Amino acid sequence: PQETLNGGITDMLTELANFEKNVSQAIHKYNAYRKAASVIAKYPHKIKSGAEAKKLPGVGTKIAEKIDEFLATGKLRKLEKIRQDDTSSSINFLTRVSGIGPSAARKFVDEGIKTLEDLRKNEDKLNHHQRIGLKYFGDFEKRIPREEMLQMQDIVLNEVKKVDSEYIATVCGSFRRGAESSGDMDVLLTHPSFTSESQPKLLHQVVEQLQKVHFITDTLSKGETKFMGVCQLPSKNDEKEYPHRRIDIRLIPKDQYYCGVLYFTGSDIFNKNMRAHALEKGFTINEYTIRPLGVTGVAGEPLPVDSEKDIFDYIQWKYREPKDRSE
DNA sequence: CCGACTGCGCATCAGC
DNA sequence: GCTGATGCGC
DNA sequence: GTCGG
Ligand SMILES: Nc1ncnc2c1ncn2[C@H]1C[C@H](O)[C@@H](COP(=O)(O)OP(=O)(O)C(Cl)(Cl)P(=O)(O)O)O1
Ligand SMILES: [Mg+2]
Ligand code: NA
Ligand code: NA
Ligand code: NA
Repeated sequence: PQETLNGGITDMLTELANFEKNVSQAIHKYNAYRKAASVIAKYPHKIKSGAEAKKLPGVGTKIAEKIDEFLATGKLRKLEKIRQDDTSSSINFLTRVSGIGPSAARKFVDEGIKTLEDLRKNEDKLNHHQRIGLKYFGDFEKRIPREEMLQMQDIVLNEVKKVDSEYIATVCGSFRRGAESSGDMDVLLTHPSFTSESQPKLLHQVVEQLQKVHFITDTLSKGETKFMGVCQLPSKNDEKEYPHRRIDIRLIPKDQYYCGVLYFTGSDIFNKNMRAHALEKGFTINEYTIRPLGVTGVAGEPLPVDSEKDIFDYIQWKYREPKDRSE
């Protein structure tokens, strides 16, 4: 695991993953490419043959021969064809706009709309999310210094307590994994009257306060238990203005905080691997519970697990501190 | 051969 | 008006 | 695409 050790191969595989997910709409081939890329990135030798990478789990016949052509030529003809393709590469660029998924991108590129500027000229064709994602295209691709994360944590934690002092609020994602910067802010919220009982306005009246102090600036999706939006650091003096940042708030049964904070921590590829091999041991994890798989695919009742892990040694795994879960 | 593949809330689409 | 499906991004 | 029934 030393980045440049096989970065060429994993670059190519990540670039293929993206083409599959954005252009072919083959979310399974995408996941397969992402899994081959990940395992190879952890592998502690430099691959010199597709047959050597083939021994790894998740590398198969087709990827092995893509490794050989890459090794032998420096290039992948499929990739270089794909990158040169004005329709494929437009669709790929469009999906970088929050809210423009792969189906939207195709529909836009089909009707001639290929650039951000094409998009601005056609805002009637855009739902609410897409205009916001287009409004803030550059900002949403910037990183958030951990120091700005902490200032965002102050505002969130301050304004949350102002509403109701038995709210707990927990900033998860890469932040809680110690990351020196983050892509967005992930806030986990629990309140004692949300368990198996309930009154469901707990999220709304927290969003509203954060809007009232002008921290939250836009709304991408808002529900009973999940808010997705935009939020900005207040600025001072004649300062440059901070960028607009993506924030999600997720409100979990307090009874199920542990599964919630594990999922939201996560990382995302780490969750995919932990759940996948929770399956191998006949358990299923989600943000809520951990359940056994009975004779075949059961659930019925889960245990209200009491510890910050146990989730973790139920699946015969040695505890990975959040620093060690960006994997 | 063939199907499973990590898991899910909200917005919007499809349809009655 | 409703229910149920799909796209989308966690 | 890969893996396993
Ligand atoms: N497909 C998924 N499956 C399971 N869990 C997921 C998935 N996607 C997201 N999560 C969980 C896990 C994920 O950790 C959490 C927050 O999602 P972010 O997209 O913000 O992930 P991140 O780690 O914060 C990041 Cl490295 Cl992208 P940053 O934006 O900080 O740079 O939601
Ligand atoms: Mg994050
Ligand atoms: Na193998
Ligand atoms: Na997008
Ligand atoms: Na997020």
